[PDB]
Amino acid sequence: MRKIGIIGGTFDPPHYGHLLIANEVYHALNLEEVWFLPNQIPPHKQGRDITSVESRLQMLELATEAEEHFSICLEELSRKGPSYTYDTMLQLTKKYPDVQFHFIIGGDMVEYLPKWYNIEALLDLVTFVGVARPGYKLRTPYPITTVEIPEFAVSSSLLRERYKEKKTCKYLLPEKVQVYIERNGLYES
Amino acid sequence: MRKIGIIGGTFDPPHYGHLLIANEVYHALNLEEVWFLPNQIPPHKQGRDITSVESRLQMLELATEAEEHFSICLEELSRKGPSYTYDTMLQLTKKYPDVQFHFIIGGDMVEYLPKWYNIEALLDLVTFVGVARPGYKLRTPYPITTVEIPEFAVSSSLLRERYKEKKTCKYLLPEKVQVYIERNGLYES
Ligand SMILES: O=C(O)c1ccc[n+]([C@@H]2O[C@H](COP(=O)([O-])O)[C@@H](O)[C@H]2O)c1
Ligand SMILES: [Mg+2]
Ligand SMILES: [Mg+2]
Repeated sequence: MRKIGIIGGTFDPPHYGHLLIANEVYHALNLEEVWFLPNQIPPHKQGRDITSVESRLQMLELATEAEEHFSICLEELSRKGPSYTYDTMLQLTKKYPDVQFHFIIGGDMVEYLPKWYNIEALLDLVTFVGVARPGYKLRTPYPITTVEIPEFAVSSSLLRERYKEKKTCKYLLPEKVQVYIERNGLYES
Repeated sequence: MRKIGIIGGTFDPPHYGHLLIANEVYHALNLEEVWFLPNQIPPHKQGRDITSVESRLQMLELATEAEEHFSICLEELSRKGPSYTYDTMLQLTKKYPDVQFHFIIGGDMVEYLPKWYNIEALLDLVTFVGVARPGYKLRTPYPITTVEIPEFAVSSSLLRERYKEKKTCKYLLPEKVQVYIERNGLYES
């Protein structure tokens, strides 16, 4: 069974925290590759001006085009939302029976796991990987592999606020992506 | 009074943690510049496999060129050995009495300020800026400015360890600095 890591999120926008995490785990547990899985736009969000899935995908290709081992997984975008990880992993496990999936999660998300949908049944479908700062320890009743990393506390939401507020975004996300964001007016048009 | 930031460290090697913090604080508190204050090495350690003050400055030069607002301060390097921040700031407070420096530190260090040599006298020479990830609160007995930043937990010590064990260093520090390290064979000596 080949080992593949998957990092899910809105990727609105994708950033160095996503890349760093992927790289870190890729090497730490020696994975064949890491797939970036964008989730579907959940209901009741089109009430303001929201980034289309199309742009999130373009920014995601910009961010990962330089890595052969980083791919985009459209499984969740191929269906309606919200995107429950359990439903998703159930389809990916059926599509790739020879793969052991490692679902990568940021240390700050670990506590929220008991609230995920069918998380216990989801535990049979994959192996969770919680990422944490060197020396810190993730707490959870669930079996989870930990990978210590120079964790980068950047997120898509903070980047959205920064752009809306004409704040700095230096070092926060790939250059080819900030270009795409300004050229197209995202979060600050 | 012009506001100036100071970031101290071995810068052995300088990395993205340093640059991210500088830019974040430079903006958050509207500073005119940020100065990188490298530590002087103990006199008796200039062989085995320890980087020279020489190799450190060139690396730091690489990491800061393209930033007009980032410059190197050599005040501590003008002494035969390591000297306390209090002694260094007291000297700078005098050479530039028209400046109110902002000594910047990682949030995880704030806890130990009480053990700093002359911490008390020092607190009246500079204004401390504790850096913190969003959410995390900075617990301290002192009247310190806190700036919320998407913290990057990379350190020189973690990097020196990565190169020694041929591990990945991606996204952790500038390419110009990485090129220099591998070519001159530092750490991986
Ligand atoms: O399955 C769930 O009920 C569930 C609830 C919250 C978050 N997640 C997972 O968390 C991943 C990244 O975090 P987030 O907050 O963008 O959803 C996302 O891709 C989902 O797979 C999953
Ligand atoms: Mg700016
Ligand atoms: Mg590698």
